[PDB]
Amino acid sequence: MLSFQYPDVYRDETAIQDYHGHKVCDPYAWLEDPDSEQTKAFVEAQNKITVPFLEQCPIRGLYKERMTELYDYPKYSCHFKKGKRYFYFYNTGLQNQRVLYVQDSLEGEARVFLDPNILSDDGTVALRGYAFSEDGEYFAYGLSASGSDWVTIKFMKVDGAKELPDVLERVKFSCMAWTHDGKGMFYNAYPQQDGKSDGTETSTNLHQKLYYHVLGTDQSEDILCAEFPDEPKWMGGAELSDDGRYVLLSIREGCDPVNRLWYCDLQQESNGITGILKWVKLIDNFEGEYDYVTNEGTVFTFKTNRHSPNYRLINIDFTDPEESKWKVLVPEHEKDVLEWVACVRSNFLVLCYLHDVKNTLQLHDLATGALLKIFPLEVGSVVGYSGQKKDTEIFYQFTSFLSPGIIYHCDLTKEELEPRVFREVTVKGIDASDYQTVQIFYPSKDGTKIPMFIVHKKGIKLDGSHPAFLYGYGGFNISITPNYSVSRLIFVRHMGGVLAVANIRGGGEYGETWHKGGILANKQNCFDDFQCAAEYLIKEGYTSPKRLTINGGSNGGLLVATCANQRPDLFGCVIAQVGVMDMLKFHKYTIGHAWTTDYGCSDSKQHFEWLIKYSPLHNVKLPEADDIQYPSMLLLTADHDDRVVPLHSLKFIATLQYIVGRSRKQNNPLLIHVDTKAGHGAGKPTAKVIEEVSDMFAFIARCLNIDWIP
Ligand SMILES: *C(=N)[C@@H]1CCCN1C(=O)[C@@H]1CCCN1C(=O)CCCc1ccccc1
Repeated sequence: MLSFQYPDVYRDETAIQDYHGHKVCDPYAWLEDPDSEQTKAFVEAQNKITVPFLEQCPIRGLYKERMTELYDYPKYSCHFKKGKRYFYFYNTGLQNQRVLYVQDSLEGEARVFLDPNILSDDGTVALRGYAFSEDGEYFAYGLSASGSDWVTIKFMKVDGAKELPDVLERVKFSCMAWTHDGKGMFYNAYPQQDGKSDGTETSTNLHQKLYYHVLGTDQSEDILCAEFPDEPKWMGGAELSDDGRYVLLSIREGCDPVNRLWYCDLQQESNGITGILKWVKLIDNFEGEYDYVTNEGTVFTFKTNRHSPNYRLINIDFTDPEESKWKVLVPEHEKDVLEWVACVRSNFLVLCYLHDVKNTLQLHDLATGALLKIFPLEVGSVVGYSGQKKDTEIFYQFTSFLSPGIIYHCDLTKEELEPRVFREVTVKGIDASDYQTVQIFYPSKDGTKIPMFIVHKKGIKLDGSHPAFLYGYGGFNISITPNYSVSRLIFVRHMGGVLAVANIRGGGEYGETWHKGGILANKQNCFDDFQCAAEYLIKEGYTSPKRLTINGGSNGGLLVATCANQRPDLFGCVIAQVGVMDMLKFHKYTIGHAWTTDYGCSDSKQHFEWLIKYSPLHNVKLPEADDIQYPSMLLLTADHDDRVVPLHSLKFIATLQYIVGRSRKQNNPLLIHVDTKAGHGAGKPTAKVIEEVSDMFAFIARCLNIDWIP
């Protein structure tokens, strides 16, 4: 099949680094520089063979057409109320960016409030974060260009939707928190740095600061409120307590679910916000997470993992703050993860649990923690919620594998709490009842039972004959829960595919013990789990190695690239999106230093020994057996991915093409596509989202020779 030749790519054989006595060659180190003519020529040469490979088979156009048609349905988010007005996001179906609407009442005529689509032709300027003032009369919103994590914060007066002059630059990984006096807003910014700050640079992000911006002034007048010059990795995010009296500062270092918690009683400020605040260091270590729910006077309710891997609710009274004095308000469940908690209608708590990777939602009494009400749900996920302390109603959104889902509304002023369907839209073309979702638990190599969701047409024979698409992540305490995907359902209905999602270790599905079972020394458990999932699918007759595709993104990109090196015989096709591929150097770039809490760092001899064993970049190797080759591989990245710098994929693909691509037994393609005006994925315009899934499933169809099923 292979009609093209791989590009010439220079190998710098002098690029040799010593890691604790282990010599490491890095002959594509030069691809780390995004601005060189050499790297630009590399990207161009690579896209030049990938694109015509992707678009040769009629199948791309059929998939694209079907994706365009089926994805074109109305998409609503959760209403939420702010001051006198209700807001929601809505996309008519195929707008690049969803639009923010406003109404003066739940029944009232809605109008456009913020439409990002007018800010660019190609929809590559996207909303990233926002915060209303406490009275709902002012509005701050972050804009990101071309997919970058970099943000510019702008402001509007809600009444009349008037643009204000205030502009905040150098915002990244930022809180947005207005003081209740409506005077201004906390946010984070990074000091100036040499070179570019647009998403194409690789420079490490250090010394994040906390500022306060007084509305109606220039950024240069902003007050510095917290900084950690002795700890360049610390990140301090601010929020105001529900009563406006306290600034709560959550300090993070890395990606672990832990934080310091300092507070500032604003009323104790000598003269308002004029400099570094009088922080009281309530929790001054990184031993646990303390996520503010609400407070009453000095009694502060937090969701925590302190002594509770599945999370619980505690009350810490600032006037009596020793741990031995804390009250357990809602104790830890023996198995179920308490995902998030909100306070609504003064004295209700809304708790969301994860029970075997499905959400439940319950109402509890603030005073006692006692359960008052269960909101019934089908099997799936809660993905949107609104209802704050002063609100007297909630909205929440249910989604699953087979339906776009339902937005519920509940008037909490009623004696009987009847949640009612607020929005529900059907996707005609996909009849949910032709398909089934099953959950099974398969043993991993050490015997640990791993959950897996399988979605497939009803009535199929388990004869190994179906193409399968297996998804995984396995990291960072992230739970992979049911979500609605038109793109994956087209693979099912129109490509005859079986979809599967493996809840491997590293995620949050079973609390912190599940997270710890897939990080640091034990990162190999993630790859073992995911390999064992593929083997389950094969052994039970859902698919066969030659028809199996694996997919994951970012940390999941690492997952699938590692599995390709480790078990090339198990997979027919591998699509790795925005993957971390150089595990020896990831910490050097942008925000990579934050991931060491899951991965370790190559500066440590112990950690190096874990990393070198699975680093995708450092484990590309011809399979020993003559009858075994590497799967077809597609790496997807983009030139403004400042989350996972695209050098990871560039170096990885250069290595694959040289070590494996040049062998005579390698007939499967090893390709990269680097998109432009795009980044990690957040805020990607519909047009690109459609191009992307069309590329992926066309790659799959062509490598596995799957006919379209009309
Ligand atoms: C992808 N999956 C990429 C590469 C590995 C980790 N990662 C992430 O995006 C990572 C997973 C959870 C969030 N995250 C970040 O890198 C967030 C960056 C900002 C941040 C915020 C709070 C604390 C530390 C860092």
